[PDB]
Amino acid sequence: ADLKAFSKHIYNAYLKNFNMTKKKARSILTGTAPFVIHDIETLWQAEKGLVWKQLVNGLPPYKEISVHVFYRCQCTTVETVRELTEFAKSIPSFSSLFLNDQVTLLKYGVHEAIFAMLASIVNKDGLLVANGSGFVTREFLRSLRKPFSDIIEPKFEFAVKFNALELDDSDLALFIAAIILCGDRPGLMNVPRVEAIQDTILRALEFHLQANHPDAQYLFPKLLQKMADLRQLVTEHAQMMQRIKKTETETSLHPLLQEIYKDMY
Ligand SMILES: CC(C)N(Cc1ccccc1OCCCCCC(=O)O)C(=O)c1ccc(-c2ccccc2)cc1
Ligand SMILES: CCCCCCCO[C@@H]1O[C@H](CO)[C@@H](O)[C@H](O)[C@H]1O
Ligand SMILES: [K+]
Repeated sequence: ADLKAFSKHIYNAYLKNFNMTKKKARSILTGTAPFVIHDIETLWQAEKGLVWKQLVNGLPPYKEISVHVFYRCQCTTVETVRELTEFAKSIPSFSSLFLNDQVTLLKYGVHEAIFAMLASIVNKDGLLVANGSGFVTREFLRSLRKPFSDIIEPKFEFAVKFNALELDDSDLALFIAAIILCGDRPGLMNVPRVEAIQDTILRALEFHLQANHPDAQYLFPKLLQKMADLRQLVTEHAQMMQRIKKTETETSLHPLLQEIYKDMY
């Protein structure tokens, strides 16, 4: 396996399938400036004035700001699952797995990948929304009522720390691939094949980081630990979502996410 060619293929698949990259996000977040959403009035103005991928008339009828924000979060989550599915399938070895193992890997991997990619659009003060045309403040998200504020803040804590590693998109492409191709997922049929693919991706990641981050201390083992950390982040996330299902019975949960969280514990 030619690791340079492998890494380049997975980088190109990443650029092909994720419109918002860390490079683009950073060029916005550091200077057409985003519209800042920090309260009800600015959220309303942003719904009227910004271009959103999911049109608002498709979301459930507005009841309160915290639930509307949750629905916008769900929208973006589902859209990123679509992109991650196409990204994964752009990897030949992955598409060679039977479709049931592909689904198992995505089921248990997409939220780990999502929360790693989130750092790309985050800084300590907020995150980009609406394809970079809006910026929602972290203090506004903290202001939402429980339990919605509580499901947001841990992701910021993880993301700010993750951004201290200063990965670029070419690194992230391999890191995300390694998260999806994980031999540890429950119910996987061809564990040895998945473990073998994962191992090739990890070898490509170390090779790539050597070339791309020649001065970095311990970056490869630091990223292996981040993979473990993301497992814990998603465990806690799923536990919170299952609680929302029990205590917020009026709040809609997208059926795809329902399927994803079925049988998690
Ligand atoms: C996909 C990433 C992760 N998110 C969501 C997100 C970011 C950080 C922390 C938590 C988040 O979502 C937690 C709940 C997810 C439930 C879906 C589920 O997993 O079941 C986003 O990119 C995002 C999208 C839209 C907004 C938004 C907020 C106010 C007004 C307009 C838009 C904010 C964020
Ligand atoms: C779009 C990629 C992400 C797919 C995530 C959803 C996977 O859900 C699972 O789908 C299977 C049917 O395939 C069922 O057998 C399982 O009960 C269910 O848990
Ligand atoms: K940051």
